[PDB]
Amino acid sequence: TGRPEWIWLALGTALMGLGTLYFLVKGMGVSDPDAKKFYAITTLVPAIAFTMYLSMLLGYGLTMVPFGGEQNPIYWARYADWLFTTPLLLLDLALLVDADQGTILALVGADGIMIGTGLVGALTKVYSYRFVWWAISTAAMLYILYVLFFGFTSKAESMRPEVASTFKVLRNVTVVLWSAYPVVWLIGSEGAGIVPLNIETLLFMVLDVSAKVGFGLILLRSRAIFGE
Amino acid sequence: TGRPEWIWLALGTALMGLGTLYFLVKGMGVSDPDAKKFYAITTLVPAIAFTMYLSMLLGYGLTMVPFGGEQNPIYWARYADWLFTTPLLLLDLALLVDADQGTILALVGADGIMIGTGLVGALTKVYSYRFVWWAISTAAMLYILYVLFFGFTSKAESMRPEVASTFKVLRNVTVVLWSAYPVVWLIGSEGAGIVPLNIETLLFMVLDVSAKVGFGLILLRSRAIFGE
Amino acid sequence: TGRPEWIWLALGTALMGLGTLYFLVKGMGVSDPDAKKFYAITTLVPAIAFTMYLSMLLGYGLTMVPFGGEQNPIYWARYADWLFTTPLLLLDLALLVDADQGTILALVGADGIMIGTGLVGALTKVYSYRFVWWAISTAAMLYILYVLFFGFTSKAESMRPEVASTFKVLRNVTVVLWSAYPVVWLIGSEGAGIVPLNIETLLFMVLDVSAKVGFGLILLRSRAIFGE
Ligand SMILES: *C\C=C(C)/C=C/C=C(C)/C=C/C1=C(C)CCCC1(C)C
Ligand SMILES: *C\C=C(C)/C=C/C=C(C)/C=C/C1=C(C)CCCC1(C)C
Ligand SMILES: *C\C=C(C)/C=C/C=C(C)/C=C/C1=C(C)CCCC1(C)C
Repeated sequence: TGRPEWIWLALGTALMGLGTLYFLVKGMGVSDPDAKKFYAITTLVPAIAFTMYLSMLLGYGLTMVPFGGEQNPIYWARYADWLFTTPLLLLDLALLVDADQGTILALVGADGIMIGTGLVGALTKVYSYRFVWWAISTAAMLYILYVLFFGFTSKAESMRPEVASTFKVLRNVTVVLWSAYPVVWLIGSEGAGIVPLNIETLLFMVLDVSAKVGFGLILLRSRAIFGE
Repeated sequence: TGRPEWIWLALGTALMGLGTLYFLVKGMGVSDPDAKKFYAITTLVPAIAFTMYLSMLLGYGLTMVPFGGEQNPIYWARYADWLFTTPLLLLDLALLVDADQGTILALVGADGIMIGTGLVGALTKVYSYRFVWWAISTAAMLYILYVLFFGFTSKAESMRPEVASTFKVLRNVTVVLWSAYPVVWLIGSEGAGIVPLNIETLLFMVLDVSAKVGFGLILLRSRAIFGE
Repeated sequence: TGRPEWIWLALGTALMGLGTLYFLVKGMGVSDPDAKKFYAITTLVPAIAFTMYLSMLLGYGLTMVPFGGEQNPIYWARYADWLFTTPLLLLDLALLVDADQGTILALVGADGIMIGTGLVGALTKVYSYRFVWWAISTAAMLYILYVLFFGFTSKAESMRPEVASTFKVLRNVTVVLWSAYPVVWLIGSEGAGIVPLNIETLLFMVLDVSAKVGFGLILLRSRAIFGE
C-alpha cells in the first residue's frame, strides 16, 4: 500500500514536472500556428500527469477496494490522468496526419470507453467481474490501434514525407507502450495480483514517462510539426 | 432493487451491444468524410450506453439514496450514459442541418444542465427538493426542444431536400422520446414512486434503445448523411 | 457551516438566475453568427453558476473535510461551477481576439489544472498539503494571466479597434477579479481559516457575480461582438 512504492511515485512526479518545464521553455521559441498546437497539446500531457502523480505520492489519489476477500489499495488517480492525457496523445498523432474530424471523434470516443471501463474494473467489488471490464477496455484499445494502422498509417503517406516517417515512429512507440498497460494491470494489484503493487507502480511509472515525456521529445524535436 | 429489473437491464445491454456492432460493421463501408462523422457519432452512442447498461446489470451503477424516509435504490449510471450520449445525438441533428457553432454550444450547454440537474435531483436527500431539480432540468429540456423547432427546423429547409425530411423525422422522433423521460422519472422510483423500479427500468430501456439504436437506424440508412 | 452564509448563497442564486434570464431575452434579438457565439457562451456561464449556487443553498454542494484537527465544511459545488465557467469566460476572450487553436487549448488546459488542483486542495486531509495544491493552482492561474497579456494583448491590437479596447477592459476586469480568488481561499475556511465561512461565502459571491454577470454585461453591450 501507500509506502514501499513511494519512490517510484516521487520519481514519476519529478520526471513529469521536469518534462513539463522543459517543453514549456522549449515552446517559448515558437511562432508557427501549427507548431503551437503541437506544443500546447504535448506540454499539457506531462503537466496533468505531474499533478496526478503528486496526488498519488501524497496519498490523495489512493483508495481501498474490497474484492477477492481483501481490502485492496487502488490508485484511482491514474485514470483521472489517463482520461485526459491519452486522448491528447491521440490528438497529436491525428493532427500530425491531418485526420478528418470523423476519425478524431471515433478515437476520442474509443479512448474514453477504454479509460472509463478500466476505471470501473479497478473499482469493481466482484473479482471475476473485474476481468470482464478489462476485456471490454482491451477491445477499445485494439480498435484504437487498428485505426492508427488501417485508418491513419495509409494517410500519413499521402502527406509530406517528414510527416510520414515521424508519424510512423510515434505510431510504433504508441503501439508498443500502450499494449503494455493492459498486461501490467492484469498481473498487478488491480487484476490477478501476481505482481506486488510496488513493482506494479514501477512498471506504470516507466511506461508513463516514456509515453508522456519520451513521446513528446521525439515529436517536439522533429520538423514535421512545422508548416513546411 | 437490484433483482426484479435484471431482465430489462440484460436486454438493454444486449440490444445496445448488438446495435453498436451493427453500426460498426455497416460503417466499414464508408469513405465519404461527412458520412464518416455521422457514423462515428452514431456508433459511439450505443457503445457508451452498452457499458453503462452493463454496469447497472452487474450492480456497479446502482446506489442507495435516503429520502422520504426510506433507502431508495438509484441507478446513477444512467446519468453517466445520458451526459455523453444526449449531446452526441444533438450533434448528429446539428451536423445534419449544418448549424452554426453558436447554436451547437447552446444545445450542448443546455443538455449538460439538463443531465447534471437531473443527477442532483436523483441523489437529493430532501424529497421535496428533488422536484425542484426536476423542474429546472425540464426547463433545460424545453429550451433544447425549442431550438430544435424554432432555431433548427427553419434551416434544414434552407438546405437540401433530403436533409430537411430526414431531419424532420429525426426531430419528431427526438421530441417524442425525450419528452417521455421526465414523465418516467416523475412517476418512478426517482420521483413520486407511483411506478415500481421494475417497471421504471423497463420504460427507460425501451426509450433508450429507441433513441439510441432506433434513431441511429433511421439516420444511417438515409442519403442525407452523404455530401450529395 | 450550512446556516449563517445562507443569505449570500440565496442572493447569489437569485443574481445568477436573473442574469441568465436577462442574457437569454437580450440574445433573442440576435441574427449575426459570431454575435450568437458570444451570447451562447456568455449566457451559459450564469446558468451553470445558478445551478451550483442553488445546490449550495439547498445543502447538496456542501461536504465536511477533516484536517488541522477539525471537521471543516467545504462547498465543493464551487469547483463544479468553476470547472465549466472559467474556460467559457476564457473562450469569450479568445474568440474576441480571434486566438489560434493552439493558445485556446493551452488556456483551457491550464484552467483545468487550476480548478482541478484547487479542488484537490479543498478536499485534502493533511493541512500543510492543502497549500501545496494552492501554490500549483496559483501557478496555473499566473500562466493564464501571462498568456492574456503577453500572448493575447498583442493580437487584439493587430485586429479591429473596438475589439482591442473591449478586450482590454475585459482583460483588466478578469485579471483583477481572478487574482482575488486565491487570496480569499487562502484566508478563508479552505486555507488558513482567518476569515469565517460566512464572510468567505460573501466574498466569493461578490466576485462570482462580477465575473459572471458584470463581465457579461460589458461584453454583450459592446459592438465588438458583431462582424463589423
Ligand atoms: C498516459 C499515457 C498512456 C499512453 C496511458 C495509456 C493507458 C492505457 C492504454 C490503458 C489501458 C487499459 C486497458 C486496455 C485494459 C485494462 C485497464 C487499462 C485502463 C490499464
Ligand atoms: C440516451 C438518450 C436519451 C435521448 C436520453 C434522454 C434523457 C433525457 C431527455 C432526460 C431528461 C430529464 C429531465 C427533463 C428531468 C428529470 C430528469 C431527466 C435527467 C430524466
Ligand atoms: C466563476 C468565475 C471565476 C472567474 C472563477 C475563478 C476562479 C479562480 C481563478 C480560482 C482560482 C484558485 C487558485 C488560483 C488557487 C486556490 C484555489 C482556486 C481554485 C480558488
